Amino acid sequence: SPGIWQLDCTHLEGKVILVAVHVASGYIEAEVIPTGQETAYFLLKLAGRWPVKTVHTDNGSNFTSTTVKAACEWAGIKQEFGIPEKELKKIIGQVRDQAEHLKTAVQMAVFIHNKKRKGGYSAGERIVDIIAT
Amino acid sequence: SPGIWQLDCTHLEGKVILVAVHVASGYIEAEVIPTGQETAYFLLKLAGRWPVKTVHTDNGSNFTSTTVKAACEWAGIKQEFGIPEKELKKIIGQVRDQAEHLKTAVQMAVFIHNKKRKGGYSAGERIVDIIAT
Ligand SMILES: Cc1ccc2oc(C#Cc3cccs3)c([C@@H](C(=O)O)C(C)C)c2c1
Ligand SMILES: Cc1ccc2oc(C#Cc3cccs3)c([C@@H](C(=O)O)C(C)C)c2c1
Repeated sequence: SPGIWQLDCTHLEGKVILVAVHVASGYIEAEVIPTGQETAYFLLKLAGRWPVKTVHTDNGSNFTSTTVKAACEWAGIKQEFGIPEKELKKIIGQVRDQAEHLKTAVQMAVFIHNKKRKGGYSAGERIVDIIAT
Repeated sequence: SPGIWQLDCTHLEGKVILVAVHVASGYIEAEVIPTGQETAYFLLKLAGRWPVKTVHTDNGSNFTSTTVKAACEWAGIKQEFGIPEKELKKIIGQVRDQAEHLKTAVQMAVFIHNKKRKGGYSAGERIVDIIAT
């Protein structure tokens, strides 16, 4: 559906990368964070940009953050357990020597992930096509 | 056109709020920053999320940041001078007592700005409709 996202944690250079995948398109947003506060904020910003209706996670961590819960309540996000990111670290590796900070290489890699084609449609075209329909 | 943005600086509680408006839709992204580094990063993240082709500013500040220029070069953004945000501070004022940090109230206000209708279409529906067409 248009508003189903999967949320996960990956790691590089001792830092946490928050990764939201729009399931039907493969579209991603990611951010390097230092906590629940950061995830709540990331979710609130993602919800003002796109239709975010259900967020899937793989474990119980996000069900225990009183601050994730308030962000979800505010923005009208349902959390669901049991989801309906090596590529991401692949493209970070392709670009890492183009940027001084990890966070910059992440955003360069999101850019490439979302803009490239698999002829055909990019994840960026795909999420907009799904939301238009 | 689908990729024309206007970029501006507003201020509240001694902090700088970076505001990108998609011109044809009224869609906004904003972020509280402490510099050119922050604007470059904000622009790179905005360009991986949407078609960003031309960014208009009102003064000369952004034409002097060697780091804005490299972000623009990387992502394929043209800077243009001479643009082709009280509402934003209105909705921050409506919500400010709902959040501890300014940055949270900003994102709450972006959420409302982008999701509300003027019957009719929200700025969020409008930017997706323009990009689909
Ligand atoms: C090409 C390009 C595009 C966008 C970019 O955004 C940032 C940034 C930033 C930060 C904000 C707050 C703490 S770090 C950069 C840096 C980098 O390469 O890491 C810059 C020092 C050259 C960057 C380079
Ligand atoms: C309802 C709701 C939604 C999303 C939210 O995201 C954040 C955050 C954060 C930060 C990350 C890094 C430095 S501060 C909050 C806070 C707030 O109200 O200011 C929280 C202390 C309650 C918040 C509240």
